[PDB]
Amino acid sequence: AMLSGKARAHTNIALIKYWGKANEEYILPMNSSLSLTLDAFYTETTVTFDAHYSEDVFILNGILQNEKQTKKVKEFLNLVRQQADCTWFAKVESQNFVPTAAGLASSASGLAALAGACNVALGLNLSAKDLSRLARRGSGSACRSIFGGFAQWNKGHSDETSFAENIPANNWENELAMLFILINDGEKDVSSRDGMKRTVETSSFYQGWLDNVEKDLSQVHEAIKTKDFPRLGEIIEANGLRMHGTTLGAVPPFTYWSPGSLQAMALVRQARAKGIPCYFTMDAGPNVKVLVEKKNLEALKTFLSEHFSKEQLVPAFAGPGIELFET
Amino acid sequence: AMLSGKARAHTNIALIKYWGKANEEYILPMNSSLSLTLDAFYTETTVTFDAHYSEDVFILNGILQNEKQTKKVKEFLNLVRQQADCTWFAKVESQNFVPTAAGLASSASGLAALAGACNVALGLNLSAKDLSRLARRGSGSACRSIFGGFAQWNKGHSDETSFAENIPANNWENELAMLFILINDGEKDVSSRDGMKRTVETSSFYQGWLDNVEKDLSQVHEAIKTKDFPRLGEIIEANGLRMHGTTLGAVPPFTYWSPGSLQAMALVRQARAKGIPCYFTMDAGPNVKVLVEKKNLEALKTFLSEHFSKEQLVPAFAGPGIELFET
Ligand SMILES: Nc1ncnc2c1ncn2[C@@H]1O[C@H](COP(=O)(O)OP(=O)(O)O)[C@@H](O)[C@H]1O
Ligand SMILES: Nc1ncnc2c1ncn2[C@@H]1O[C@H](COP(=O)(O)OP(=O)(O)O)[C@@H](O)[C@H]1O
Ligand SMILES: C[C@@](O)(CCOP(=O)(O)OP(=O)(O)O)CC(=O)O
Ligand SMILES: C[C@@](O)(CCOP(=O)(O)OP(=O)(O)O)CC(=O)O
Ligand SMILES: [Co+2]
Ligand SMILES: [Co+2]
Ligand SMILES: [Co+2]
Ligand SMILES: [Co+2]
Repeated sequence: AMLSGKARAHTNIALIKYWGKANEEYILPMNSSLSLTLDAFYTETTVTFDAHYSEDVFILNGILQNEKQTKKVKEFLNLVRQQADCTWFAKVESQNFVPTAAGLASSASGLAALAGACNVALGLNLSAKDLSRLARRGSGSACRSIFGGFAQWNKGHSDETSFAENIPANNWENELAMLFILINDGEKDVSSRDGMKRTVETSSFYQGWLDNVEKDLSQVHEAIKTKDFPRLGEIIEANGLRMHGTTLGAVPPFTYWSPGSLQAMALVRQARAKGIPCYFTMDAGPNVKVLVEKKNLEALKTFLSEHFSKEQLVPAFAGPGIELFET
Repeated sequence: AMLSGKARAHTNIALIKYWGKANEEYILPMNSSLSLTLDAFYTETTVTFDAHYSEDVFILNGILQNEKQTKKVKEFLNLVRQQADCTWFAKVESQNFVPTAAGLASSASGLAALAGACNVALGLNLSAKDLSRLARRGSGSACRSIFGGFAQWNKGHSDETSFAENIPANNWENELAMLFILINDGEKDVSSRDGMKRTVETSSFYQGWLDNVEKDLSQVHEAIKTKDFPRLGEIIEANGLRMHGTTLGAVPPFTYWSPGSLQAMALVRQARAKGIPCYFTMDAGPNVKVLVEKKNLEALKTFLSEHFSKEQLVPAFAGPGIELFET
């Protein structure tokens, strides 16, 4: 009386940010978002549901996770057990090939992989669309890691209509790269979930964010259709700066940036000034991601090595959607 | 046929920020502001109007200023010459005891001192209120350096009704201190005037700024009446963060912060956590000012010496209003 399943999902980095939930229970977002799934960082997860288990168990990077660290996995397991009428405790064994809780989207790859493993184990036979909807319930960004390359999370207006899909770009995504500047791989002070809730509920800047996101998304789409790299980069750099601006208007205000974040951002502007087209974005933490055409990646890593070590510059290319495995 | 005059004015640091002009020609602000005039940084300026001069001359720190560097002094001289019907060129000799164009309010002390020197030389016999109105025409923050201690610039609605005045605080200002952390005394990339104009005209966050400034000012006034230091510090720290947030929503966005700015801000929060009540604010540049009660100033300088040198921690106390000199 045992059901098991496995999946691999890659991280994604948001080009147009998701920031703030319209519905906290179902993770319905205030705005639509768009990301690039990457090849460098991924999560591998197996789940086992077994009548003989006596409690839910979460093992991450070979390390048993404590009650606080398991609360959310347990929330996702409860949700999927209701969606199957399954009453069995589960064992979740996951390995993050990506720093955890550091602004490098380990919740995207991690909850996507768990959703996929659960889909397999409980024989749910979900379409990609419906697997995206389930992953959304664990972490918003995870619903986009179901797909490769460019993916859009349509905010919709209900559990049924909020989900992601691939954005065809006539192969453009394979002509691009993202260079991670690792300022700090440690666990961050304010979680993505808590930070965006504080922003929604208290930031005087949040309406400004909302009033600009759809225009940014439209221009990202026009840029894709024309493979206009400077236009893409200007939109996404400003979109990320606008998102981080919102936390300075929260009550109390806060920032995800660290000193090295600003150093890296300024350096990206120097690189542009000195003839390397590239644009930075930051998800919810201190690390800096630099969008750059593949042909300029080595140029950029060398430029940036003047201030960061080899261990701090990690390149990445477009990556695949989720991979399921019956075991 | 020569008229001469001299004045000394001290810098001020805004606790509630002025950010954005409702009228660029007359420097009427979008919101009222409140500052503390300080004893550590000041400007000394002499002006001479003489029928024999052949052009306006501006000498700053013993160095002749070029055309670009004199444009604004020339605008202030033209304005004051119209207000006297004087047709004579002038020589302005000024010494800044304060880094220039670095976010340490050298335009406040400098244009205040020039306004005072011109008042003297042309025998204008201005009330403090009217001298504040004239200094306002050279630099907004300068209209507050006419007064000592706490001073408020009332935005008014016309050249006649926009001016500053002292805020009585039952001696509280003499129980306080401000510690400057000098991250970079160099000349800053974006001027205060250009930065705030870009913000007014393009920032999606500017309305949020406007919608909160009057509430901040009110609470600063209640805190003064009760000498409530924690309440003052929380208001002013959030007000400064909100002001800097507005530039991340500008088009294109920008920041005045440098890496050391964030380091210093984080350290101030550590100091609070470890039992030293103190609060940071930043005017338009990378340097960080820390409001602190006098009794905790040495504690704080020692705490901060773990990461900054002696040359980077400059203390300051409340300072006087403008001093005029007939020569
Ligand atoms: N492999 C995983 N399986 C389950 N939950 C995970 C996994 N990796 C990360 N998480 C969850 O994601 C949280 C981090 O979420 P978030 O604050 O969005 O950070 P990040 O920047 O890593 O995406 C972790 O503390 C944990 O709750
Ligand atoms: N002593 C002075 N006399 C005249 N103008 C001055 C003086 N000191 C500074 N200024 C003017 O102020 C400008 C800096 O203004 P601002 O951008 O507000 O910088 P700050 O942070 O120093 O106040 C200088 O470039 C110059 O135009
Ligand atoms: C700024 C972002 O990186 C925030 C991602 O937040 P999460 O997707 O981690 O949050 P939850 O829905 O609470 O799990 C932008 C993005 O990934 O779209
Ligand atoms: C953020 C501030 O430091 C900006 C001061 O700007 P200025 O008074 O230098 O600007 P102008 O009116 O253009 O001369 C806040 C303040 O001093 O009130
Ligand atoms: Co996340
Ligand atoms: Co993200
Ligand atoms: Co100034
Ligand atoms: Co100022």
